[PDB]
Amino acid sequence: ELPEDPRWELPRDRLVLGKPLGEGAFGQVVLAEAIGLDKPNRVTKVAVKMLKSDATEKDLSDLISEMEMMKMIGKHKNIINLLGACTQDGPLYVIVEYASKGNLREYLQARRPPEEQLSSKDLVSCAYQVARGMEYLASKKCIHRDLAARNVLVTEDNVMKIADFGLARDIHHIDYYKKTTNGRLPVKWMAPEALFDRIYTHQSDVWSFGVLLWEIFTLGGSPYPGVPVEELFKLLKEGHRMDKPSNCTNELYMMMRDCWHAVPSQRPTFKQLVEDLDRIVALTS
Ligand SMILES: Cn1cc(-c2cnc3cnn(S(=O)(=O)c4cnc5ccc(Cl)nn45)c3c2)cn1
Repeated sequence: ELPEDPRWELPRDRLVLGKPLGEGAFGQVVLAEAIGLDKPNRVTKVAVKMLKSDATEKDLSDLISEMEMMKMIGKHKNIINLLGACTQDGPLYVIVEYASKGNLREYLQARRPPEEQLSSKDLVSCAYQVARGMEYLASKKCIHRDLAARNVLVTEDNVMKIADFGLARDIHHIDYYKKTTNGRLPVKWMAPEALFDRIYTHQSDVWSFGVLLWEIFTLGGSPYPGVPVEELFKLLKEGHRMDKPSNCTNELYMMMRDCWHAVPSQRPTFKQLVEDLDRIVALTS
């Protein structure tokens, strides 16, 4: 039913399927070992995405689109890269790079003081990598639409990788009240113009990066804790802006505030942010 693509196909018997990964939150995803991706007698830990049992024609369409998006966008150090696929004679498998330390929010929380604590340079370095991944995605004209620490994955070598940048999402079907599996409301990462007017741009992604920065320097803090949807609307209509996190230089809080500029055109680009974080890293102890 699915067209062959020898650029990416891997025979099913090269994939030893392992434990479920996301508890279901991010689609049907399992750890797996791939024999001879590159090198034919080496195994590589990878993550594999497939369709659930009760999956519609629309569900299959979506997974294909995401795979094809990964094909077009090309490779970068700081994004989750496509590695291969099994599309013939069985269920669609999309093989992607595996991030053994989980998402950036959990990785930060697991390293709060009362597992080793992260230095100031480590935290600014985390932000630089995430902005590098976003700079690359933007240069390829990709808009994430849901950039947050929960969608940054951390590899065994502490490499930050943006995840889920290729998902198919009908923005006019978002459940504003729907909560993450952690209990937070994704609307708290959306730029006002995206939330109120359904207008998604590279500039709204930069707003979301500002919130992500706030997550880094609170070591996994929760934005607007206790604030339900309707009151978030009020706070944004009134121009509310989160407070400076403790142990956060005034410079890095100005970056946050600059990302949260009321006027989208006045926010910095990811290209700008990368240049600035690069400089700030070189100057952090
Ligand atoms: C399609 N795709 C799947 C992975 C992938 C790679 N390595 C791991 C390790 N754990 N998990 S995870 O439990 O499912 C999880 C925890 N937080 C998140 C946020 C976003 C996503 Cl996609 N998954 N996730 C992984 C998922 C990359 N691309």
